[PDB]
Amino acid sequence: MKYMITSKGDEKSDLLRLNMIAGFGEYDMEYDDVEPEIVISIGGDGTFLSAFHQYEERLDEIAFIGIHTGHLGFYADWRPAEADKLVKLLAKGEYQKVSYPLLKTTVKYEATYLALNESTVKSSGGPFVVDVVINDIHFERFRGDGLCMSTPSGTTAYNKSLGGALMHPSIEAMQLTEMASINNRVYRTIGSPLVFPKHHVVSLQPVNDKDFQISVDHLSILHRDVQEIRYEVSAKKIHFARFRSFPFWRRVHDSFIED
Amino acid sequence: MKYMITSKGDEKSDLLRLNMIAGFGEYDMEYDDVEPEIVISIGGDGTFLSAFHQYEERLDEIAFIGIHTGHLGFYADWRPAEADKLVKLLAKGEYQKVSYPLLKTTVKYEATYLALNESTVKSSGGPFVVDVVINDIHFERFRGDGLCMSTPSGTTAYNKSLGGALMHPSIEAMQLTEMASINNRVYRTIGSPLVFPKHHVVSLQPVNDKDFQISVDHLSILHRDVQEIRYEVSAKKIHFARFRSFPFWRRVHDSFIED
Amino acid sequence: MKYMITSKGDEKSDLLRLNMIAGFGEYDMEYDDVEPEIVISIGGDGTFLSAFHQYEERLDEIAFIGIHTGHLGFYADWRPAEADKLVKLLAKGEYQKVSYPLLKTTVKYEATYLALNESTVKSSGGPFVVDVVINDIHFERFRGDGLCMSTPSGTTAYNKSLGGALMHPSIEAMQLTEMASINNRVYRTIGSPLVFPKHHVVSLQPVNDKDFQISVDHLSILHRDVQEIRYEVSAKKIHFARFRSFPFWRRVHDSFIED
Amino acid sequence: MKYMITSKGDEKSDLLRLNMIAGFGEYDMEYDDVEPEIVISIGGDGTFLSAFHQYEERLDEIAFIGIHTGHLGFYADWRPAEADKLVKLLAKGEYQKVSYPLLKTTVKYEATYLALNESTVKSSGGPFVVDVVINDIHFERFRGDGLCMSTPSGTTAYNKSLGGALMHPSIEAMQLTEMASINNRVYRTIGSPLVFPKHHVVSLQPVNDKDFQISVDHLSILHRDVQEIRYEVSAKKIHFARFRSFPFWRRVHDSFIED
Ligand SMILES: CN(CC#Cc1nc2c(N)ncnc2n1[C@@H]1O[C@H](CO)[C@@H](O)[C@H]1O)C[C@H]1O[C@@H](n2cnc3c(N)ncnc32)[C@H](O)[C@@H]1O
Ligand SMILES: CN(CC#Cc1nc2c(N)ncnc2n1[C@@H]1O[C@H](CO)[C@@H](O)[C@H]1O)C[C@H]1O[C@@H](n2cnc3c(N)ncnc32)[C@H](O)[C@@H]1O
Ligand SMILES: CN(CC#Cc1nc2c(N)ncnc2n1[C@@H]1O[C@H](CO)[C@@H](O)[C@H]1O)C[C@H]1O[C@@H](n2cnc3c(N)ncnc32)[C@H](O)[C@@H]1O
Ligand SMILES: CN(CC#Cc1nc2c(N)ncnc2n1[C@@H]1O[C@H](CO)[C@@H](O)[C@H]1O)C[C@H]1O[C@@H](n2cnc3c(N)ncnc32)[C@H](O)[C@@H]1O
Repeated sequence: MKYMITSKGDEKSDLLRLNMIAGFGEYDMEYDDVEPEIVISIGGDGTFLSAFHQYEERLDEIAFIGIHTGHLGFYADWRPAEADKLVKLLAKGEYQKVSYPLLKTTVKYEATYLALNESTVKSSGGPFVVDVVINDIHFERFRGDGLCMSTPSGTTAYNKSLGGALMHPSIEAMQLTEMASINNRVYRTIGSPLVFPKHHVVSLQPVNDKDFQISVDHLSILHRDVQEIRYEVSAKKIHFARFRSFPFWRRVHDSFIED
Repeated sequence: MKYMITSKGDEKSDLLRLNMIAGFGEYDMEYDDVEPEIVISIGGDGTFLSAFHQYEERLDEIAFIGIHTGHLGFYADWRPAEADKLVKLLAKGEYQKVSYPLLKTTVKYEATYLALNESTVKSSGGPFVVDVVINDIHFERFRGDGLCMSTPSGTTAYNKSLGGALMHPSIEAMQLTEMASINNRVYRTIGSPLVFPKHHVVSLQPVNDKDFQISVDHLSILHRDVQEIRYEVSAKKIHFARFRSFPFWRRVHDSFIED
Repeated sequence: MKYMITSKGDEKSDLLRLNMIAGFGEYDMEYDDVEPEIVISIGGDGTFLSAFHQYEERLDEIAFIGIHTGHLGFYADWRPAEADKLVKLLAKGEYQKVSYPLLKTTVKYEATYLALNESTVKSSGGPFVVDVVINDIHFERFRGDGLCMSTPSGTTAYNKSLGGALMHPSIEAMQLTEMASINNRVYRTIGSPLVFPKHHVVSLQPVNDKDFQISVDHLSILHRDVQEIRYEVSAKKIHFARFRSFPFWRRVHDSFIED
Repeated sequence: MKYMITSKGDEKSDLLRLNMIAGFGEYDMEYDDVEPEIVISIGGDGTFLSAFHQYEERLDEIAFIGIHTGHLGFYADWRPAEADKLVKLLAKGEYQKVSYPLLKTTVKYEATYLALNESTVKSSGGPFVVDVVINDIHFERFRGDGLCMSTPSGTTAYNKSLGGALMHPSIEAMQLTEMASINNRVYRTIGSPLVFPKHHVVSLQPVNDKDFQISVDHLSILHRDVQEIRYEVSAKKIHFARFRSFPFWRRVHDSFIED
């Protein structure tokens, strides 16, 4: 079927990509990087994140597969030595598809973004102060370095370093964590991470400065004259092609405990 | 309809209970503490926790209501001055019912328990060492003070003090948090809180000592010759009688930010 | 004696400053903002921080006094209504002097800085990776948002929001805290805050990118072609003019617990 | 000189102890476990902790040496294969002595205790509530699982698992850390670890229940009718016999980062 392969760009990944293309030539597989039905990422989690955003407008028609030649490879569930077995199983097809929830970010002044890991907000230089509104209800005034809204699969990423909880991706939710919040007699935040279900809307509203540095996964953009930053669980989902059992908690164990 | 009222036992609660019973006498409401359809708790969260466990074998036939004369009152959404308005609205009925997930705890040597807040495990004196098995997969060996498995509505309770995240109760899940885990070159745990969906089973298995102090909400029991402690989201749910809008996040805001 | 008064610049502080100058005119007090022996700061902790850096080259000849018209005022131990009593006590003199330790920061490419609160390091855009060398011994490779080295009196400031401990200022030391460190199977940091005594030298050395954003208290400067960032307890100390008992732990209690 | 050797009691330690005694027989070294000038501990940190408390009334006349046959061995700076080299260097003598600060705990109803790692307080069953008084000044009312007061060398032990900072042992100080404190609209603690210098006195005073479980390093004792628990840096110090350079931060690196 229609497929494409992205590469980290280094020697090991560029070479591995060519061998898989040569192997796919022995089957009824057409290379097409415009409308691929299967996107193969060869590299690290950053490479996989690039492949996702490269095709984030055809997520309902694409199944992703990660091969890690990098260092950690959380979204990758294939080693380079297993590449030929992956080519054959992919050709036969009839695999299983697994879907992870995604995060929608809306910035009004309006631009929308889609995240696989998380979306964070910081100030453009001065102090960061925003009012946190949950479902039109004012919840807190946050003063600190910033805030991080994570997907379930993103909870093992930036969310984890901020003290957030690790969520199983079958839970359609988003998690808000704090970055170095000020808490004294005058300033007060919840402190704890917050896990929101589907259809809950978290809105960040400026207090004084209206310029923020907003990141969505890898890319980070300076936004000016911001009136509102809106977070919610996206209706879109990323789809993985799973050819064997690799449970999320074993993936967590192998990445943080021992492998 | 059939109802009963439990009281913290102090003067303000005992007196308030009598006035509500007298007010219910003016309607078609029968007092029955054997098969009540509505259980009213007058006191704090501990009193409400006692009322829940007093009727934990008729949860599918009971709607709970909390009136706080105590200090914090997280499960209570009524002030004592609103008691007469609650009597009338309760008599007319046709309110809305809201369900929160519960935690099932199984201790094999077999006894099962039901928690509204959380269930924790500690050692009976010596060091606490357990293997954490998730869905038959060994995830980690925990060494520390203990572990805490919380319900969604329990995340604002002991779970919060342990650094856990606050979850909305519409999310059918349980959250495992650590108590002072040892982490060095030799010993290693995930550190982060873990949020598990329905049908996931977390099993604690002893390494040396087999005696543990197991708590379920308020009650704490010493268990001997323990072979396994099993956690999972219960199939049973607690039902609340809601007569107005009191969102969970506003309940959180009023309890931790300001009220 | 020779004195000067700095002001937050708002109406309440500008007016209060003029009244104190008028009151000092009734004594043998000469206003001199070139070589003052007593520097009075009227405003918040940011105003006091500005006054300190304005005279950081005459710290051995200056005693500082803080009057808070702002919001929190941690370095201030005088309310505006007590200003006239402060003028009289200051004129009579013979007060007690109290010294807090300071932090020295050296940036080699060489520039040195002096901090009253803390000095932090972040990346200039890309990922932040530095080797942490303690007394010429390689301790760890840090990957994350950045690092924060705090003075004792600065431990209640940025250091506190990063999970650091609060130290009494009689302890000549500095405290290093982490900002969102990456910790997995591959990357590993100590996690815990580190408290270093006098004459211990903490050195940050770049791994790839050599451009860092270095902050010293309020000011934040972009440094290019950095070869080393060096932290150590300074030999210089800030001196306060104390006219009554205001213990550090009561100052902490009033700022975070209740006042 | 006069010496004694304590052993973990297992086969490897019991055998290693006999070989060192046989080696010491070739020098002018007299075995004496009543008034030893040098105490050698063969085992883990628990064995070393037992040796310290076994001779805590002759600390000014004893230098300690740790040999680790156990798992981690933080207070040990000798491997079993280096035992013969240790015997020779010990016989020649003229080594360097290094002193670490200790913690004094006073329990009034009066009994005093000496700690090398830490002293902790928990409740005897019910909820733990104590008023924290610092230098006769009421600082906070603590509600939670308990409190932990650590020595400098103990900061890498229980103190570390509670989020406390790691302090260099040249700093004569003690560090108080919290165990799962309750913090809401009504209950409030500092949250942060507190580092106290010499001559500062931290006093815990009961609010309702007067029975506490008090631990000093390994031993844990139930105390009844407690009126006050008093913490302060002890005037006594533990002395180590150091035969080479093993800096504290390298000891920390080897125990937590990699070795
Ligand atoms: C460019 N990065 C690609 C990625 C990823 C990644 N995704 C996961 C994941 N889902 N689960 C587990 N590990 C993951 N990694 C792994 O992140 C580690 C370093 O990035 C590598 O080990 C990846 O293998 C962007 C990511 O940088 C993260 N980040 C940004 N600052 C961070 C910070 N201070 N602390 C923690 N994360 C941070 C942030 O999540 C951002 O999206
Ligand atoms: C007897 N207690 C009744 C309750 C409750 C309660 N439930 C909630 C909730 N769901 N959300 C928000 N607050 C809650 N409280 C509020 O807990 C506070 C003190 O107990 C009061 O302010 C209650 O009002 C049992 C509970 O003690 C808790 N606990 C046990 N040690 C705890 C600890 N070290 N730290 C934190 N919690 C602890 C534990 O949860 C146990 O179930
Ligand atoms: C411009 N600021 C002036 C100051 C100060 C100050 N010093 C103390 C202190 N010693 N003890 C107790 N409170 C203090 N404040 C109080 O800080 C609060 C907000 O700044 C106000 O309530 C001050 O009253 C610079 C300071 O911003 C701090 N900062 C920068 N980001 C921070 C962050 N994310 N989290 C926490 N602190 C941060 C950082 O320390 C920096 O030096
Ligand atoms: C019986 N123990 C002997 C000791 C020690 C020890 N001392 C240090 C040290 N100074 N620095 C670094 N590691 C150390 N260990 C190492 O502690 C680890 C396990 O005990 C082993 O790896 C030791 O090698 C008593 C100690 O148990 C500790 N403890 C009690 N519960 C604890 C907890 N939940 N979390 C953390 N510590 C705890 C507590 O400190 C108590 O004194």
